[PDB]
Amino acid sequence: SAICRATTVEVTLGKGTGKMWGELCRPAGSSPDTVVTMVHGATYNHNYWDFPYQPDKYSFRKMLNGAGYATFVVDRLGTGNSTVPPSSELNLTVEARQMHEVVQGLRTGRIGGTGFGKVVLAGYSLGSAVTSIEASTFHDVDAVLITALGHYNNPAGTQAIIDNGLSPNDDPVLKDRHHYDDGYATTKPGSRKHVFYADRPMDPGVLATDELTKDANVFTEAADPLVIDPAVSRAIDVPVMFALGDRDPLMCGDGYEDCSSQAALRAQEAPFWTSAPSFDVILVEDAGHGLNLVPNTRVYQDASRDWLDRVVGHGLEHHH
Repeated sequence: SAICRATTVEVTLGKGTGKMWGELCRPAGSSPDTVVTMVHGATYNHNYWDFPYQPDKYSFRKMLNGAGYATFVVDRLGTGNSTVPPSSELNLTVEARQMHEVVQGLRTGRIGGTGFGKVVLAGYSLGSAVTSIEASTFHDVDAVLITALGHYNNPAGTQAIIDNGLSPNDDPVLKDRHHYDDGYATTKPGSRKHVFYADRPMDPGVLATDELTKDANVFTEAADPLVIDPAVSRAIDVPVMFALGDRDPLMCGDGYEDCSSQAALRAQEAPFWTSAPSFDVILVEDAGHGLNLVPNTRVYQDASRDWLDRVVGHGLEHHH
């Protein structure tokens, strides 16, 4: 049971700045040299990476602390407790530069006081695109965790989200937070089960908690050619882990992302990660888009932890 402090970070936004909310946690009675920064995907916020239902099972953040890593989870601008600007001011490039400012903040100690020797950047859905752009542009991270985002997507899956899209102003969870402009969307109540989790077995408590902790996105970001541009990923020169669910409705399918086997998936993605000194791949069985939220999520947590231990470590070991 971990020691945590929330803050806001001033971050570049258009001509001026905006506020990004984040939470820094350390394991209790320790001070790690590695911090893992986690970037959520579209229609999520920080809750995805620190899930408040059965956290000993579903909280990735908590698992990391328990493994001796420091963690920093953020609400992206437009979401959560962060600034909600006009949507025209937000795009992936802008958001990547904001993450770059968070990474620097963590390295220098401006965020969290201690300063961190190693910084791992972890992403999910379009969070992974932000993560990739950041690492590709600024080269100031020691490793990169890419989840739920491949270079081929399933257009029918994409289109299915759009069919279940709606303004946060007509959504019961988000109605009363802000008057959102026309560039914001979220998902229809009850739809996430299908369009994200592919109706695969999940705890009802998880589905409900996910629906209650959902959020808005700036939807034009999904159409940004940078999401799948090979120039972004091929330029990344630190260790990469790539994780994907074998029932992921947004990626997987005949002629799209190859979820037939872990090896086949690696073979298909490898050409896109040519500067990476290592490229690890995990294909999670019976899992849709949300890897943190599935019943067999521990397999994925364990593989991620093992990878971190192998490739950066946490700064508390005595090992060789």
